[PDB]
Amino acid sequence: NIIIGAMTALITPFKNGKVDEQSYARLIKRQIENGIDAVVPVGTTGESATLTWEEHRTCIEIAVETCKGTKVKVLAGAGSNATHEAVGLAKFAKEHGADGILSVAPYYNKPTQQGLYEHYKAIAQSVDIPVLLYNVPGRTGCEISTDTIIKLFRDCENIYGVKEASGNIDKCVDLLAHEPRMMLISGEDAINYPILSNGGKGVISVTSNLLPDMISALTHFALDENYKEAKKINDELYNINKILFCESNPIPIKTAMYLAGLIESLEFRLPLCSPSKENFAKIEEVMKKYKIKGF
Amino acid sequence: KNIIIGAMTALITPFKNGKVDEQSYARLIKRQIENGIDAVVPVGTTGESATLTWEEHRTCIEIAVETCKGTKVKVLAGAGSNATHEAVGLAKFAKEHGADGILSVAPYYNKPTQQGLYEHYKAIAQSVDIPVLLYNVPGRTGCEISTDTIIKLFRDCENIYGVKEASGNIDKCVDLLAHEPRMMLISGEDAINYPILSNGGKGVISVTSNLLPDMISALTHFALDENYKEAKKINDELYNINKILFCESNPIPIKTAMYLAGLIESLEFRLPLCSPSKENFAKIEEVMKKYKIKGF
Ligand SMILES: N[C@@H](CCCC[NH3+])C(=O)O
Ligand SMILES: N[C@@H](CCCC[NH3+])C(=O)O
Repeated sequence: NIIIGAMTALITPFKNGKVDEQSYARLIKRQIENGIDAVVPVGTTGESATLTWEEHRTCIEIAVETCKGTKVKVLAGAGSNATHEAVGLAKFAKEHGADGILSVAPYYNKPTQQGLYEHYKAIAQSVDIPVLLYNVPGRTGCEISTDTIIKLFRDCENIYGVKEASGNIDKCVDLLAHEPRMMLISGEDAINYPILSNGGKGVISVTSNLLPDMISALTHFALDENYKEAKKINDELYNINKILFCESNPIPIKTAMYLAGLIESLEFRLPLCSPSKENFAKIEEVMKKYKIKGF
Repeated sequence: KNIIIGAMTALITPFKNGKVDEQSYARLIKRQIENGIDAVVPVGTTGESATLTWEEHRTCIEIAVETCKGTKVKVLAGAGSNATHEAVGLAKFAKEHGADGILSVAPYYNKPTQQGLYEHYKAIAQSVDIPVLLYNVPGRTGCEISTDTIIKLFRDCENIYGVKEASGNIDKCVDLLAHEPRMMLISGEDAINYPILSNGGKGVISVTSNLLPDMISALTHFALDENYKEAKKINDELYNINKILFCESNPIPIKTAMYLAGLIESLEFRLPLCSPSKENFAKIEEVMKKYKIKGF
């Protein structure tokens, strides 16, 4: 009982300080129409930290209602540095039609490996839908060790894999060599193919917000072991994959979506803000080299 | 500039049956007041601010301002958040409820840019009229408030008067005070309290002061009196306990020490925080033996 394939960490477009819910549904439809397998509402790319609870819940509802009749699954962003908050988000996502949940490792409080095990066990025991771990130590300040990830996969029936955003291909080999039954998901666009070629079964992408057809083609070429095609797209996408992180995600990707005319206003919620005027031109310069799909 | 300096304690938040033990909390603050502590920091990183509800976060601030009232011990209320609107709400509550100042941690997880950090703290400083002390701890937040950003906020905002550094970078400490000697650098790292104070730091926000407030206060006050021989001596004596209090993630070791010292009733954390390992439980207990722990 898995959620795999090409997935998009959806941005959360704002307009006049409010979630633009019409653009939000429209962007998800654009993902559905270009071969995306799942959408991740209210992730790191979705500015989950500055959204209220009612906005976090609304973006989940818009994702589930848009994907009805489609196979874009909804891996609802339900992570938190407080276990009771993460259990509450997991319980909401289940009761409102989400196919699974993405649960980021607790940030700022830096739990121990024992605490991470108990944190995700409480989340996994509160629902009966798949739970995908999310490891990003550069943002959280903590690391879910390989041993902890493997234990959670084997002890909790709904925990089926991990979204790795650590730039450590050695750990990816370590995970699948010792536990080949888990679903390793790439959370780093620049190394999507190396993660997929070693046995990864999907991506949760930032670049797919701008180029969903290319991320989708890459992931599915890799899943069919057509590595000559999968690597080609991964190499061609490297420049945009790196320039989308010249500043902290999701500042560059939202700037690109605005430059592509896909969102109406380049609005962030503080402490996030607009990029520099130099980076504004660099992102626009890199975008001119790629085929950006419309609506 | 209105300042809050000296020896300060990042108060732990004791729980009992899943609720904040408020009688124990006010008793811990009195013990801090009675051992020469100049200010208390409610609901910091040590106070498990991430797992406290909004009502519990507000309650601990209220208890701190009430326990310290009638004394010169100030309340530097923890009011940080990775959401600017959340941090502004916390700053406004602390103001309207008697806090002398606020401690505002750098936004975690979302990693704001240097421009975003400036606008974040500018909005906080303009929302309140009490002193604002920045809090830099890159190992926990994933971002760093650069020296240039800290100095800009200090010079552009009336209420921004310094920073709590928890970065293990004494080079940065020299950088701050060499270019802006009027700021109040506060040590957020117990093991290097004296080196920060000897270069011009004006106080500490301590984890070890929960267990040994008399020693942290004496250390800070020796340094402020330029008695660097006695300040370093205590800093050296405290090195073993200062490091064992971080053998696991704060506040797991300090709460274990407070429990082992009989200062709190139950060794209760709120998930994802939990009790330390068996070996670390013994290591903390062994290091505690070499120190005189004050009672109530
Ligand atoms: N500052 C809080 C807000 C959570 C709102 C719901 N995602 C956090 O990032 O954990
Ligand atoms: N867990 C969230 C919400 C905290 C709310 C105030 N205690 C955070 O760390 O920001």
